[PDB]
Amino acid sequence: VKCKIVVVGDSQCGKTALLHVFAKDCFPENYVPTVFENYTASFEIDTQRIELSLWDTSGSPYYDNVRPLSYPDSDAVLICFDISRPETLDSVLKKWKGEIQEFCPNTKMLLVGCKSDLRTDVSTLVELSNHRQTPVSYDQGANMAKQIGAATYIECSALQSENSVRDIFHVATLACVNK
Ligand SMILES: Nc1nc2c(ncn2[C@@H]2O[C@H](COP(=O)(O)OP(=O)(O)OP(=O)(O)O)[C@@H](O)[C@H]2O)c(=O)[nH]1
Ligand SMILES: [Mg+2]
Repeated sequence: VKCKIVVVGDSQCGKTALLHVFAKDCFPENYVPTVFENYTASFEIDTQRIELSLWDTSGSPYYDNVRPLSYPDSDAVLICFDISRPETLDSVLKKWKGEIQEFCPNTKMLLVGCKSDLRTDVSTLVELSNHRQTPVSYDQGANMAKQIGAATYIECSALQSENSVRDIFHVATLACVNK
């Protein structure tokens, strides 16, 4: 019936677009750095009505001081990274895991790779090669999920696949109700 899900990850990794496509099927036209947002409503998940409380947060270190205020009583935490920026994956390991482990010790964390569509975007690929990098590979992400002890690994593209975004929240809900 009710599940609280909080989304965290580095700035610009895709959190807000992920949440807006799910909650309104509306991809955000312009980018605005997030501080906090909450959207609480009844969603039809397959059949069953489930009341989700969705929390958006800041990826910026400058809000580290208040970010944890959103964590109490979370049923699932979606730790997100940007598939087009491998440094955001390192953050899941060096910062996000520790922060969730410290404030939501008993919560299920899902590792969510965002912007999967950028894996085939030439501009992205050229800029990454110029720094001797490639996008995070599927296997790289999955390996990071085992590394941090995440309940699962999943990927999406809020920009190009509404279904991929639906799948994120369906699995996050599953994580919630399985307890
Ligand atoms: N190609 C692509 N770009 C995306 C996708 N999702 C988001 N973006 C873009 O990446 C930028 C950041 O997306 P947001 O969802 O606002 O980032 P955030 O993680 O919410 O950022 P903070 O609020 O600063 O933590 C925006 O310009 C988006 O339009 C995606 O699935 N594909
Ligand atoms: Mg945001």
